[PDB]
Amino acid sequence: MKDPKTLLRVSIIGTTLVALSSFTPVLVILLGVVGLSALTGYLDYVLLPALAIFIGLTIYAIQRKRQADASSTPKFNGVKK
Repeated sequence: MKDPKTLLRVSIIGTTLVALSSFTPVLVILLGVVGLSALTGYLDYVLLPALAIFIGLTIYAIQRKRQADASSTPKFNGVKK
């Protein structure tokens, strides 16, 4: 009887935004790595640490692909804060 239509609507709206802000931030790490490489001059590796990212990210979609229906985090899985 509560009919939490708009109540549930706020999660998708706020819940859709995490992934948007959480997907771009990776690109920043590479430049910093390169920046830090100036110190250790290991920027040569970059190609390798990037393999980890492609392996890590490509895998991540798939986890979201099965959950894609779920979209938001499972109701059972949550924290106090």
